[PDB]
Amino acid sequence: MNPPPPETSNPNKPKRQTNQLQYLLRVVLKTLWKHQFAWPFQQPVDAVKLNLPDYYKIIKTPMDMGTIKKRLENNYYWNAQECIQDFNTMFTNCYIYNKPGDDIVLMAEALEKLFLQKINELPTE
Ligand SMILES: O=c1[nH]c(-c2ccccc2F)cs1
Repeated sequence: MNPPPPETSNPNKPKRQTNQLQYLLRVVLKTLWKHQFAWPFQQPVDAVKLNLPDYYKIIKTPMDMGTIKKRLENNYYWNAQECIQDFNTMFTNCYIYNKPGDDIVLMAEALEKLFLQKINELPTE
């Protein structure tokens, strides 16, 4: 069974646009999205479709790149660090729900490396 997906808007949360957040969407997210290992992470985990009935018994703060993309598009974040935290949550969730060496973990490991390469240097404000 699936919980509601994470919010992509929140009217009482303040919005912001920064050069770094623009970069996270245009360069970081959009490039990672095209990687051959991106597909499992392009939408929230569907526990019914993927037959993972224990997924949300284990993962209590789900995150995916579809959600991140919508958050960036809606200027949901206050700063780049907040967005980076969502990417890190996504990767960590994968390591938590699975085990070292699993195919899905190998995919997350590769994406995390590419992610770190890309956020090593961000534009200046
Ligand atoms: O920890 C995660 N597993 C998956 C997944 C698992 C089985 C089949 C397809 C998937 F996207 C996405 S994230």
